Amino acid sequence: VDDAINGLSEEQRQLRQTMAKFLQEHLAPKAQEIDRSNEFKNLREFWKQLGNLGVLGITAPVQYGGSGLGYLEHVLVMEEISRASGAVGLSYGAHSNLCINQLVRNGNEAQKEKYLPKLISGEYIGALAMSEPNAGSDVVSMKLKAEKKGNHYILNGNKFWITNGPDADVLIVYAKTDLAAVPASRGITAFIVEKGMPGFSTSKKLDKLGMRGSNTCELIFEDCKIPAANILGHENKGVYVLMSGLDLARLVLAGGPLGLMQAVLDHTIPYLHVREAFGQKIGHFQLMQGKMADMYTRLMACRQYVYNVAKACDEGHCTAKDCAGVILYSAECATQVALDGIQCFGGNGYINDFPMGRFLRDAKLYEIGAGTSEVRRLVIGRAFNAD
Amino acid sequence: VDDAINGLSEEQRQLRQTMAKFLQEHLAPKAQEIDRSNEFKNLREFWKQLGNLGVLGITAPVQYGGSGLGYLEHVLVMEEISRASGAVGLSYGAHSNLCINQLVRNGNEAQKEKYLPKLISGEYIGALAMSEPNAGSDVVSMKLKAEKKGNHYILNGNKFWITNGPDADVLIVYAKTDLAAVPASRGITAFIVEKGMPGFSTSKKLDKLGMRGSNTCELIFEDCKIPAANILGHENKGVYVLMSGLDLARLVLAGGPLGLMQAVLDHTIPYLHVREAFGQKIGHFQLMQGKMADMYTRLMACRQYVYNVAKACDEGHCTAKDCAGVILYSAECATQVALDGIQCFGGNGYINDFPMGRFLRDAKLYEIGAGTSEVRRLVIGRAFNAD
Amino acid sequence: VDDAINGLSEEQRQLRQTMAKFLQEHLAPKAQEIDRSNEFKNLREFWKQLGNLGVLGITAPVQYGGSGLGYLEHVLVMEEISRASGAVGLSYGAHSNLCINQLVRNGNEAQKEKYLPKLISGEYIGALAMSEPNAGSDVVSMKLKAEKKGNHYILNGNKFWITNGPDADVLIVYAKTDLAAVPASRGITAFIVEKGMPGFSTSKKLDKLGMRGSNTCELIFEDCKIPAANILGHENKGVYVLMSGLDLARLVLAGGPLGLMQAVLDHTIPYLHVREAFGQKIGHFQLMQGKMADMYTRLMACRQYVYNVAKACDEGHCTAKDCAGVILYSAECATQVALDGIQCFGGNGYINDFPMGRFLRDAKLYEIGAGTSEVRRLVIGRAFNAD
Amino acid sequence: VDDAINGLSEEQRQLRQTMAKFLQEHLAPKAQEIDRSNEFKNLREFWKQLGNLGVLGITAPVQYGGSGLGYLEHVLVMEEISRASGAVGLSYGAHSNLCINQLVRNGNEAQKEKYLPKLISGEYIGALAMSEPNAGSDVVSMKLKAEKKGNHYILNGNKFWITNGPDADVLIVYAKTDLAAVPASRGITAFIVEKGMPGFSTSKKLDKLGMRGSNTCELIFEDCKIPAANILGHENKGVYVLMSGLDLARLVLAGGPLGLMQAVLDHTIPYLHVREAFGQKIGHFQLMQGKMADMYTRLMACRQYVYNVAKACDEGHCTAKDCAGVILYSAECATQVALDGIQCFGGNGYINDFPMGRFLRDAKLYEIGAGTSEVRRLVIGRAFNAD
Ligand SMILES: CCCC(=O)SCCNC(=O)CCNC(=O)[C@H](O)C(C)(C)COP(=O)(O)OP(=O)(O)OC[C@H]1O[C@@H](n2cnc3c(N)ncnc32)[C@H](O)[C@@H]1OP(=O)(O)O
Ligand SMILES: CCCC(=O)SCCNC(=O)CCNC(=O)[C@H](O)C(C)(C)COP(=O)(O)OP(=O)(O)OC[C@H]1O[C@@H](n2cnc3c(N)ncnc32)[C@H](O)[C@@H]1OP(=O)(O)O
Ligand SMILES: CCCC(=O)SCCNC(=O)CCNC(=O)[C@H](O)C(C)(C)COP(=O)(O)OP(=O)(O)OC[C@H]1O[C@@H](n2cnc3c(N)ncnc32)[C@H](O)[C@@H]1OP(=O)(O)O
Ligand SMILES: CCCC(=O)SCCNC(=O)CCNC(=O)[C@H](O)C(C)(C)COP(=O)(O)OP(=O)(O)OC[C@H]1O[C@@H](n2cnc3c(N)ncnc32)[C@H](O)[C@@H]1OP(=O)(O)O
Ligand SMILES: Cc1cc2nc3c(=O)[nH]c(=O)nc-3n(C[C@H](O)[C@H](O)[C@H](O)COP(=O)(O)OP(=O)(O)OC[C@H]3O[C@@H](n4cnc5c(N)ncnc54)[C@H](O)[C@@H]3O)c2cc1C
Ligand SMILES: Cc1cc2nc3c(=O)[nH]c(=O)nc-3n(C[C@H](O)[C@H](O)[C@H](O)COP(=O)(O)OP(=O)(O)OC[C@H]3O[C@@H](n4cnc5c(N)ncnc54)[C@H](O)[C@@H]3O)c2cc1C
Ligand SMILES: Cc1cc2nc3c(=O)[nH]c(=O)nc-3n(C[C@H](O)[C@H](O)[C@H](O)COP(=O)(O)OP(=O)(O)OC[C@H]3O[C@@H](n4cnc5c(N)ncnc54)[C@H](O)[C@@H]3O)c2cc1C
Ligand SMILES: Cc1cc2nc3c(=O)[nH]c(=O)nc-3n(C[C@H](O)[C@H](O)[C@H](O)COP(=O)(O)OP(=O)(O)OC[C@H]3O[C@@H](n4cnc5c(N)ncnc54)[C@H](O)[C@@H]3O)c2cc1C
Repeated sequence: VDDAINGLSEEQRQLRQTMAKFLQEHLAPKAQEIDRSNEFKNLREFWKQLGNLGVLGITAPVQYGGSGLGYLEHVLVMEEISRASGAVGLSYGAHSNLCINQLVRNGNEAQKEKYLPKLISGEYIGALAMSEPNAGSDVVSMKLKAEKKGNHYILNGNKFWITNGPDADVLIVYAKTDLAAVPASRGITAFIVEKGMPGFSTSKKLDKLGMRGSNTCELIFEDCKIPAANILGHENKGVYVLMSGLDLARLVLAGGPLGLMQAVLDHTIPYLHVREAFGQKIGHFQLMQGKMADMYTRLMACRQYVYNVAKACDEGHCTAKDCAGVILYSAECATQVALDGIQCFGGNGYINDFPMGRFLRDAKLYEIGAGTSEVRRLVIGRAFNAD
Repeated sequence: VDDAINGLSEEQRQLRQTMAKFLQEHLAPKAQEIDRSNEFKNLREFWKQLGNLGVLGITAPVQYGGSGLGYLEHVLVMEEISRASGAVGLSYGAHSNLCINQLVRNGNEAQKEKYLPKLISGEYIGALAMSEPNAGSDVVSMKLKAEKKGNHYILNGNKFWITNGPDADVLIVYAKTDLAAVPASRGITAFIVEKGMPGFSTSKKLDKLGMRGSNTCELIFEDCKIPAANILGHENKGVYVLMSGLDLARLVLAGGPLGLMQAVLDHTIPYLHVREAFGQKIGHFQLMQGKMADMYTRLMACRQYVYNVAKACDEGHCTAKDCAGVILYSAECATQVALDGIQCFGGNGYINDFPMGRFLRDAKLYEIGAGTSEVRRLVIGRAFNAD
Repeated sequence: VDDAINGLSEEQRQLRQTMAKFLQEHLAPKAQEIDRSNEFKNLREFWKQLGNLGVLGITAPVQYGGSGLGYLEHVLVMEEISRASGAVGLSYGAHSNLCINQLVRNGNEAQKEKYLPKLISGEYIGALAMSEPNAGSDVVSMKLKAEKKGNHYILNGNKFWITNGPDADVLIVYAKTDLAAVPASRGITAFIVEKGMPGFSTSKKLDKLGMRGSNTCELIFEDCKIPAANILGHENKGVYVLMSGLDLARLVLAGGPLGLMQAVLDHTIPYLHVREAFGQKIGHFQLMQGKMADMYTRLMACRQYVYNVAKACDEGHCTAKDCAGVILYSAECATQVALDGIQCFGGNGYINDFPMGRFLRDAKLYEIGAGTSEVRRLVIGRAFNAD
Repeated sequence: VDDAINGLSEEQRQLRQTMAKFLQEHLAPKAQEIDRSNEFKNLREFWKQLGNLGVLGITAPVQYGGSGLGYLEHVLVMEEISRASGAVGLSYGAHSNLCINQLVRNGNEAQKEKYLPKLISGEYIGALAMSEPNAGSDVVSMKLKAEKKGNHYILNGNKFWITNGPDADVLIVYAKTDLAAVPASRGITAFIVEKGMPGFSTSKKLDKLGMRGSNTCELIFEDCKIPAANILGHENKGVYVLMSGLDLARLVLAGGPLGLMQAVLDHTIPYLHVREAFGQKIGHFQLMQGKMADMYTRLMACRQYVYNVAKACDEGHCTAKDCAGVILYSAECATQVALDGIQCFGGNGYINDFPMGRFLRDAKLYEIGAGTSEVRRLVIGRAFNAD
């Protein structure tokens, strides 16, 4: 259940229960099979249903069918999706915020009018390309070259860790159009890559430890002709978009660990009351009660932090420090919460028949899949040295 | 510098700024001397000045001279007072909540009219008596007998850990009238004693690790004559006012750890830029940046948690489990933040010349004061065994 | 890559390097295959090769083909095998210790001569059957009962969480022979069960999150006619045999967490010296150096702890508190070190191509295997309450 | 009571028993006056008593007045020290390890007969001086210049945080003779200072937060006069001289927090078995049992590590990395163990009538003093990156 402590007003609490019911009747009985087979056969249908329900494009303005609400609604929807299935949560985050937000913020009129109608309804899949095989944290050191020949850009390089790679029809890929600039950041430029262009291909899916079901593969570029009209933002100014969007991406993806540990508690609490030992329920022992108290306090603290930070950005007060800090704290707490939940189940929590094993593997992604904790602490640290 | 992310009204921000301005001029410079001498000669004058500001009865009705504000503003004032001096913060918390807030919720009209105006204007100091030398956590096992004869109650016994003891003019003392009743909880009765009654003798102050300046002494009752009109709550059913006061005292007291963390951050963050090591400022090292990130994230998470829980209580969504959780989390995080703040200073954090040593000793009280930390875990755990 | 701080003798150092060169060509290159297939195809061949080396009966007397060494050599061999493959290490320990030690400490002159030769030689595999589906930590509440049908014992019930179930040829099973005794412990009795006896069978191998490749199943007893000569210990004396072996299995299995915490460091340190970020190797950053230092200090502390506690048990002074404390501390520290070790690889540590995920999944077992992290603290606390 | 599990021989156990029976009724019964007044009335008498037993020369041979034992006996006797009274615990380490052994290991025959026969016999007090206000972490960036005018060096500058300052008769002061050399390590040179030299003076003693009783003040050098024969080591080659005693310091001072943990355990275990709450002793609750288990496991883990490293050091194998790791882990564990011990006492652990707060304030020294944890982590990182 949930409490009104989060300060959720009208049209926000009803959406929570609606998403809960939808994911419990559709997504909840399928998370196990998704994690087992490492694939999601019902991906297109699920995306169509999400587009019809109006959760896709939640942050997009009301011009092409978006909802036009704040980030808090997106945060709670991401939290509920991660609570239902952690693997689908990363894909939803990459689709709704990693791609759509860059299109609605820096995309021009003709640009967003072409892709968003086919992206909000759930037809196209929105992927993002930043990291590279030789640049995980140092995103500004990318080697993807983009030479200019008239009104066409020829990209020749490779990407890695691309969420929803082979399924994405439109991909926001950052390319370094100028490798001779004095600042390394001034050379990168964002381009809208579309499926079906000559010279574009994708590799096989990666076999990850967790998040099994979210497709991820290597991107290959070989003489790919990118039109000049597909540029995002301005030329040689791609850093002012990537750096400004990565904060919102870390902010929205912070709801992931929230829903993960929420599901952890929702699975742990009834088990501690049903399972009995030493003549009584195991949930009455002081150690189990202390663990429950710690997990509940950590979950509530992280949820309130994320919600209060999301409410600030809805009013126009965005900071790079807080967006990284909230997701760092949420992931670092959700890891320990999942460990304690696996511990509370005992031997039964060690087999893959229970979803407790998936919660730990999924919680580890938010520490390395959305920037490492070291980079987050560095971003927070540099925020104080600038005063 | 506090951020607007906390989600406060403009009047609340103005009140916070006014408190910061008032305490910086009158309490912040002499904060170290109060800890060094364990005495506050200007206690009654500072209490009168606070009464002129209306912060003493900030949760009391306006008809008694109070401000009539909610618990959120009370937590704000607590955090602001604890930001300058932790001992004065604890004293204000024991005065405004344990005595003033208790009478407005369970006292009669005459009992309120007699005591509240002087308590709000700073004329009388309030105190609460729950702990005993033989019963610190198990308050139900108190042995203070309160046998009655006619229209007077004959109290006989001693109580320990009484905050603001020697300086309090009106005290709320919980006593046990019927010790032979089968229900151990249904035998307590709250009495409102005052200075001047024959038999009410206070002991000397107690020298403690922190919170120096708060007068704590042992109360001694030897055949005292308490009139039948100074009864708080109902006769032989004082357990309900005792737990109602206990559930709300942990919420307003959470500002103490918040204020201490704010103080240690406002002392550390500037200090890391006016200190040189290896030819550079110590604030530029990645380990110090990680320490700053951890401290800032913990402070922000605890503050948002406490604020969202306090705002929920203003609309009738009160819960003892949430209050115990927030106070436990705030104390546990403030202890670690105070431990880490000393390491940032290096050697300048292990001497009384810097306030970094005082904030650590004061933060330890919140883990053992107003209920033990393990008792909080037990209370939180027992809240799930009834669902 | 180890250091001489352990204080082991020259003979014990030879066994350390002997297994080092053997496991790195026989067990290490196939660890990923065993993990992904969850089936040790060369299980019996590897067991026979280990029996040729004498590491199976390393704690057995030299009369039955053993080695005659102490518990420290067994602990170091277990640590090395767990470093090579944590899944195979658990099976090796649960066979060697939990069979040979239980047989030599409580078996008569005939039972030792009958089973120990082929058990040490590797032809017979051993296992311990104490846990139940309804009793993991509360082993005294077992439901398996035995009834005397003349000079025979008809065992009825089921056993769960047995390592090497379908592979063990000789199994030690505890069965309650009396239920009318006032103490519940006075009814438990130990029996020797061979493979292929009428009424003995295995249901199916279960799948676990970690320790993949170690065969675990459910034991089913359907009117099993165990002879009276197969009783281990004495009549109605199984708990004294069980608790004696329970204290020794915790010390021997402590090398598992030690092995995993050594392997994560042996795989992490050479990785930070290769990958470069921001123009330099990631190993030169302070945030990585601090984590490496913490992991190394934790590993060394746990290793010295286990090695010093092991030496005390060979002299003739063993305690149940230390045996639980060492395994609890080792499991917790190994889990916390693997958590950082996966993060040190960045995105590469989240895929199955690297054994970091396997090391993490195998580390969680020792917190919920061979006892429970909660019950160990209870056993430790009950030691002080008895003094 | 300590057990033989630590790995001590018969002579070492007898030495531990002698220290336990000698420190009582002489030291410990007066650690509360030393803590309250920050003054040792019979410091010189206690030092003379220690000199009669030979603990001051535990590492020095019998030729000069010591006992001729190894560093294991030193780290053992420094655990009994600071156990009865943590205040005087730092003075013994600064006298024996920092001054006596520094002259024994890196001294000539002439200097090995003028000061050491006085220091080992307790007639003189020794101390080391390397830190300064501008260099507390960057020891190679000193500012104290040393100009040569023949056969006498004139020291000019200032130093801070010198242990045993106002009472040491022999002080080893490090000064830079060549402030123009490019390598900072090539300009440092060690010197021997004796009380009563012209230009040398001691400032006011510092009122530290904890460890009150171990004198510490500021050294002022104004046109000093030290003969050339008092140079320790070689001129312009004090790099290896400085960073050789700093390693044995970390190795030997690691027993400091071990004694603090032993003291808080010897004070916590009996108190939990005499204090009753809710009709039962507080030591029987599962939370207090878990706290005792964690404290005991941490103490046993930190104790075996330091002892094994000392055993390895007594044979030729020395490493600064392990010497820093053992003391940093010991301090980090002792802080939490003191926090838990104060938590187990509740209200009584806060007043100054109990040594709970004293042991907490004493434990914080080893984390910031004698080398911060960041310096040790950086040293371990540099040692790992060199290979
Ligand atoms: C959730 C699923 C999807 C994912 O997980 S993908 C996450 C992307 N992958 C990652 O690895 C995380 C990326 N991490 C980072 O980029 C780093 O944190 C970091 C510190 C920004 C690296 O930047 P640096 O190389 O050190 O250079 P820099 O900080 O000076 O930035 C270069 C230019 O960025 C600009 N910038 C930085 N923060 C900004 C902001 N909040 N808004 C707008 N612009 C911003 C900055 O002005 C600078 O401009 P210029 O170079 O001076 O002209
Ligand atoms: C400067 C000011 C700061 C300070 O220093 S204040 C220091 C005083 N703070 C303390 O925490 C004292 C210690 N507190 C405690 O020990 C806890 O209260 C503790 C552990 C729950 C008491 O233990 P128990 O004996 O088990 O009590 P219990 O569970 O049986 O009591 C339940 C009875 O209370 C009653 N109750 C009424 N309103 C309540 C309410 N709003 N919340 C909780 N309980 C409430 C509840 O109905 C129940 O009644 P009944 O006896 O079963 O009939
Ligand atoms: C690959 C993994 C390998 C594995 O085998 S894993 C399975 C390990 N299973 C576990 O359950 C471990 C955790 N549980 C335990 O340790 C015990 O079950 C537990 C809960 C502490 C025992 O508590 P209780 O059930 O209440 O029984 P209890 O403590 O009163 O003891 C009953 C009898 O045991 C006896 N006992 C205990 N330690 C002993 C020793 N070292 N030597 C001889 N006898 C010992 C004790 O004297 C008592 O005797 P009695 O009742 O007077 O007949
Ligand atoms: C003898 C008493 C010791 C004490 O009491 S001090 C504890 C707290 N007080 C302090 O002043 C700070 C403690 N020390 C430090 O923090 C470290 O020295 C510090 C400054 C972080 C290390 O950074 P750096 O300045 O770069 O110095 P460094 O490590 O590169 O060393 C410079 C030269 O020392 C040498 N060195 C280092 N460890 C050594 C060893 N175990 N044995 C012999 N020589 C050693 C190193 O070879 C180097 O010499 P070279 O110039 O390359 O020839
Ligand atoms: C108005 C007021 C003001 C106060 N001000 C102060 C102050 O400023 N400073 C101060 O120090 N104190 C103060 N106190 C006292 C403080 O409230 C008590 O110290 C606190 O409740 C704990 O009490 P105790 O340590 O005496 O209980 P104890 O029972 O002695 O607690 C000792 C230990 O027993 C443990 N314990 C008890 N029951 C259980 C259980 N069921 N399970 C597990 N563990 C258990 C506790 O966790 C604790 O660790 C004040 C009290 C009141 C009423
Ligand atoms: C013989 C001797 C006796 C001593 N006695 C005592 C004693 O009695 N009591 C005591 O408290 N201490 C003692 N010390 C420790 C020493 O005095 C410490 O330096 C003390 O804490 C004084 O600190 P400081 O502020 O001068 O230097 P520091 O402790 O180093 O403080 C400076 C700050 O700069 C930061 N900094 C510097 N470089 C880096 C970096 N690379 N990365 C991150 N941060 C960095 C620090 O970590 C630290 O926060 C003793 C040392 C010696 C050698
Ligand atoms: C040879 C052998 C091999 C095994 N191998 C494996 C293996 O590979 N993997 C595996 O998962 N299991 C294995 N087991 C089973 C393992 O022993 C149990 O999983 C474990 O002891 C407890 O788990 P449970 O869920 O069965 O017990 P439960 O008692 O159901 O544990 C549930 C939770 O209740 C808690 N609890 C119980 N009593 C108390 C109390 N008094 N106070 C506080 N908390 C309490 C426990 O701490 C635990 O957190 C093996 C057993 C044997 C005998
Ligand atoms: C849309 C998109 C989706 C992605 N999806 C996934 C996914 O689903 N799963 C996944 O695993 N990955 C994913 N990635 C990749 C992921 O974002 C990167 O792996 C992440 O930024 C960390 O990169 P790295 O580990 O490769 O960097 P690395 O350099 O490998 O990091 C290794 C270590 O180096 C440390 N380090 C680097 N710089 C510093 C510094 N200055 N100070 C201290 N330490 C440092 C890091 O902190 C880290 O601990 C995705 C990337 C994008 C762009």
